[PDB]
Amino acid sequence: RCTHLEGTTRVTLVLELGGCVTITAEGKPSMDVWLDAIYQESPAKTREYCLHAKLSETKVAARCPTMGPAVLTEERQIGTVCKRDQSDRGWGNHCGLFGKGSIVACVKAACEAKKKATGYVYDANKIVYTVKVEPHTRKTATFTVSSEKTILTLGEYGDVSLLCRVASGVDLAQTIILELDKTAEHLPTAWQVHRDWFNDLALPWKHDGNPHWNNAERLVEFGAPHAVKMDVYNLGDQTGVLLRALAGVPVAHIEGNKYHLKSGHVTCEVGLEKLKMKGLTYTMCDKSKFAWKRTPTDSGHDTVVMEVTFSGSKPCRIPVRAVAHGSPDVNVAMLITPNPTIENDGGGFIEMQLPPGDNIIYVGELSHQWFQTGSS
Amino acid sequence: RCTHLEGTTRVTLVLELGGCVTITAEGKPSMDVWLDAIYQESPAKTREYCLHAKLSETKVAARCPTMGPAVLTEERQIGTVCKRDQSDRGWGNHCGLFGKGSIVACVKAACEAKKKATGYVYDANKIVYTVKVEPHTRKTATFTVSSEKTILTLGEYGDVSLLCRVASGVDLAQTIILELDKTAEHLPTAWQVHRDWFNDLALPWKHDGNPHWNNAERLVEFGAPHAVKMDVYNLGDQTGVLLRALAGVPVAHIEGNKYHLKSGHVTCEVGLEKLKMKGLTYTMCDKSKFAWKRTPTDSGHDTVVMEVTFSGSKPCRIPVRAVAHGSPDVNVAMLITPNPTIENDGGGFIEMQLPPGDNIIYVGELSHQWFQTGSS
Repeated sequence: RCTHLEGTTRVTLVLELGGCVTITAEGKPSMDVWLDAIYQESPAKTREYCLHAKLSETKVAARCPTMGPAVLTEERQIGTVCKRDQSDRGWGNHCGLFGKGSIVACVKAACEAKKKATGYVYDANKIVYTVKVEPHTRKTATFTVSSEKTILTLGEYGDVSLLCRVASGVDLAQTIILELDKTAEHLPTAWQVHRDWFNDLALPWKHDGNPHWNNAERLVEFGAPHAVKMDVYNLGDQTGVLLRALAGVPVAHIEGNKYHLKSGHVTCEVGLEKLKMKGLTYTMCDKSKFAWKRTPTDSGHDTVVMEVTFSGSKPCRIPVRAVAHGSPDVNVAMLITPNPTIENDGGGFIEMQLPPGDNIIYVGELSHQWFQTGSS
Repeated sequence: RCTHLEGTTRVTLVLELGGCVTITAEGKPSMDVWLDAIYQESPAKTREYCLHAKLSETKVAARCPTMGPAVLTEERQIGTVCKRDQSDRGWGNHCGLFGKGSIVACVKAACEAKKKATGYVYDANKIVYTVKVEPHTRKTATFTVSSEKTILTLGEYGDVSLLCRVASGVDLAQTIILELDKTAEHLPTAWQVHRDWFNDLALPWKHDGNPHWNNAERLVEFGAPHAVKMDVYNLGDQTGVLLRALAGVPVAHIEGNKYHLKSGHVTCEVGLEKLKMKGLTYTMCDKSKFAWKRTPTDSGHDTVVMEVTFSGSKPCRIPVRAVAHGSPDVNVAMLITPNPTIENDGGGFIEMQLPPGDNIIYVGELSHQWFQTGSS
């Protein structure tokens, strides 16, 4: 989704992620600046939620309705879920006093492999921004909060200054990359969610490395007790629940160590007074020896694009122009490619804006017509 | 949860499932009637929902923004999920006309093994009821809608007539047993849910045997397309979702072919004029040669229970009585065990109601005191 930005010597841009900006000044080469990616490498873990429990064999203890308290070894340990209630005992048991007794049911909870959900948070002091200037509608500039000014030496075009204010997006406090462990299936991984949401999840969690699990009763549920017994059940794989919650929330991307934001912008102050044209020593190309490689067609982003073959004298400068019907002697071609030059290796593609109506585009002598639709 | 039902010759009962009813008439032996189970063997399947999808390798086709329609072999087949939209093509592709193109992404959907959820429905004409009379606070009587009257020959006690009106519970139209396939874990199976709910589930389903799956887009979701590609994702195992929905809904029980209801009642017209006592030819036991096997203790269900050892002449009839303090010569023992007789094999357990206050219970000469708490 490019945006054009037609001269003075300084420009201010808001480069949003996934956004192209073709800046073009009178008498200067046009160039494409676009915030490529905002990332942080190996951020800090906050929590690891468990999407699927894994329960040991249940241990149940129980005693009579007046004296005996029920005790177990899974009691007073770490990493177990326990519960205790009525038991409705009597003489059918070996519990001679009729009445309501004491139970306890305990299960050692653990988390099954590859069923973690890890949450990573962002430190602004450690985030990197990529800007990537390129000519005629490539070099990369890395920015941090701590370094936000860089001079790019665009080969044989000149020098471009970039002072890119790091405008943090969602407050990097609020932001969490949610990464699932790579289940063998083909399902998404690493959404970008809000911290206040991520911490408010009804799933067993812990801290990175902590050998035991917190709030494991959220995936374990017990049954009614029968005088010596009480059933314990697992609530099964929660991956479906989480994917339901994460419906439509966009998937953030990860290149190994690099964790990406899918939000945020950067405000760059592009200084373009040190850059030069492609070259004006060139003699004009033979006005006749052209042909169309590709007809003038819509750029899609409101300009007109085309490519031409030149079967004559190599490096030279192209005589591009356009006319509006009725005034054949005024030029209406507003070239986005400012000085199209056909070169040794090849190339020589032309882009221009045209006023609405019928126009005739002349590349030397090669003519072709275009209808630039009215504003819409 | 027994209920006592203290004479005439006919009784009407509402026996609810999980409910004991101790019917006792003057001069007749007391007996326990209880609806044991309501079931139907191998009922009809309605639907099989899929809790976890299983997607083939995606096939993606795409063509240019003016002419080419996108087609595939997974199109015009059965058991696939497909979708098609914009594609934003141009010259970076091999798609020379700039503009928005045509896509299609198709995946063969199947259901993973042991991830079915089957729904069984009840035909009233095929449901069986069990009633199970037994003496002194065992024989089984089977009832259907089509046969609802049976004479039980309680050995040496007599004959009991049972006319049990089959009062269908939840309209067996509305009722569905939900059975999960036996996942290796220890998790519940076979809830009893309502049909209007069971059919309103956002899961892929089919009919018993149907080789392909309906509405498989409910577990499959696609991504944004990039000019030749468009990602397809699985929503993972839904077992967690269903167990969340089924939180607290009681688990119905299954004995192989037998599927159980956990609701419903039966209205039985117990006829008890053909049953006789344990035996009154017996000479009274030696009023002295007794001892307590188990002290008079609360029945829990508002009566008093006890057991006695007799070290003397075998089969005989026990002289049980009770007195309220202040009137030592009136009998207040309201025996639920009407004619306690100590027998050869053993036994001879006594149950009685007592008026509130201090009472003294006399088994022959063996005395023991009891405090029957006031009404509460």
